[PDB]
Amino acid sequence: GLVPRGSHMKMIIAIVQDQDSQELADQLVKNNFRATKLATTGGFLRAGNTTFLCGVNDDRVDEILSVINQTCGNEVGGATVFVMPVDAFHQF
Amino acid sequence: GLVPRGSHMKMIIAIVQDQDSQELADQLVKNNFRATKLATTGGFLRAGNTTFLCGVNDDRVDEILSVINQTCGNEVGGATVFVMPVDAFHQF
Amino acid sequence: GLVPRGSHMKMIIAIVQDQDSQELADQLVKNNFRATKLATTGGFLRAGNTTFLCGVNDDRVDEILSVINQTCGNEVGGATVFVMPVDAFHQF
Ligand SMILES: Nc1ncnc2c1ncn2[C@@H]1O[C@@H]2COP(=O)(O)O[C@H]3[C@@H](O)[C@H](n4cnc5c(N)ncnc54)O[C@@H]3COP(=O)(O)O[C@H]2[C@H]1O
Ligand SMILES: Nc1ncnc2c1ncn2[C@@H]1O[C@@H]2COP(=O)(O)O[C@H]3[C@@H](O)[C@H](n4cnc5c(N)ncnc54)O[C@@H]3COP(=O)(O)O[C@H]2[C@H]1O
Ligand SMILES: Nc1ncnc2c1ncn2[C@@H]1O[C@@H]2COP(=O)(O)O[C@H]3[C@@H](O)[C@H](n4cnc5c(N)ncnc54)O[C@@H]3COP(=O)(O)O[C@H]2[C@H]1O
Ligand SMILES: [Ca+2]
Ligand SMILES: [Ca+2]
Ligand SMILES: [Ca+2]
Repeated sequence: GLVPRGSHMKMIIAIVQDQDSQELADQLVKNNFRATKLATTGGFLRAGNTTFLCGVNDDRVDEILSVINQTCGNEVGGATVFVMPVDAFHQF
Repeated sequence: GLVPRGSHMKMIIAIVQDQDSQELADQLVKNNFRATKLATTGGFLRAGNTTFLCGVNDDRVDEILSVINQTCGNEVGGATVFVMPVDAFHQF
Repeated sequence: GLVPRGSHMKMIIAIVQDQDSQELADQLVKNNFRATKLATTGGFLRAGNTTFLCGVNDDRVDEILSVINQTCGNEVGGATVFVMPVDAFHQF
């Protein structure tokens, strides 16, 4: 794919508050992470929030979790993050 | 992560009709499932539909499939569901 | 699930330019692929783009990558694609 032999990619799905999405996007950019943002809404409170999709090399997962924790995360705020396996990664 | 040693999380991606999204969200809440909703659109009919993202413990996958089937699912209606593996789950 | 014993599904997540989303949706339809579309936005340029979710049988992954490459993909344009494992696939 676009990944060198011997490494792996993960997919980060991070659900954060709308009021923090701006700060996270900027800090991901500063740190050379790529991201795609989704305007979403919560099942329980039924209010808008933001979901980021971040494809990242396995080697940098701790690093990106750290960024999410610093910029988002809690009485208020908070971030919910899933790390998911990726079979292949391509750019066309 | 946020998961006890010995268990695993799965990611449920459920594509349902807009007119059923309200009923599913309420029944997931009643049953202590967390969810994130995405306004989406179908590739074929090119009309709005709703996509839910639900992170759930492996032990409760049958339970949540049952909820989706009861609230959504078909001449009309219907639900399309993917169950996907999750490496880790965090809250910050 | 909805998958015959011995095969597997993959989840394709494809991020493409808005101006190409129409052409991809039509070519996926012609080729008997199902798809769900998400209006998204890029982390870096902060402009609208489109994310497709495509559940596909393992046997057809090369085929669908080929469609994405032909319709989207680059001085301009371009497509970013993740192939992800799927545990189960259901329709209700
Ligand atoms: N396992 C999971 N799978 C998929 N998406 C997830 C998820 N956990 C969280 N999300 C998303 O993160 C948002 C904030 O979750 P949080 O747990 O920090 O904060 C939650 C939580 O404190 C509480 N909450 C949610 N469901 C609850 C429940 N059944 N009982 C009591 N409190 C609940 O209300 C707040 C707002 O939740 P809301 O649904 O509106 O919005 C949630 C949801 O969109
Ligand atoms: N493998 C998959 N991967 C990713 N997303 C999936 C998917 N299967 C379904 N979805 C999503 O679920 C929606 C309803 O699918 P359903 O199969 O029940 O009902 C479908 C199906 O009955 C039919 N349909 C879709 N594609 C077809 C095709 N190539 N040939 C004949 N009928 C098709 O039109 C209805 C509307 O489909 P639409 O695309 O507008 O919207 C679809 C799509 O957004
Ligand atoms: N690993 C990944 N994980 C999750 N989503 C991904 C991703 N790679 C790309 N995407 C999505 O695809 C869109 C186009 O990416 P592309 O790499 O072809 O083209 C990129 C790339 O040429 C450049 N770019 C992005 N980040 C950069 C950075 N940190 N430094 C230099 N150039 C960057 O700006 C263009 C626009 O990127 P933008 O973020 O606005 O929008 C991106 C993003 O939404
Ligand atoms: Ca802010
Ligand atoms: Ca209804
Ligand atoms: Ca076009």
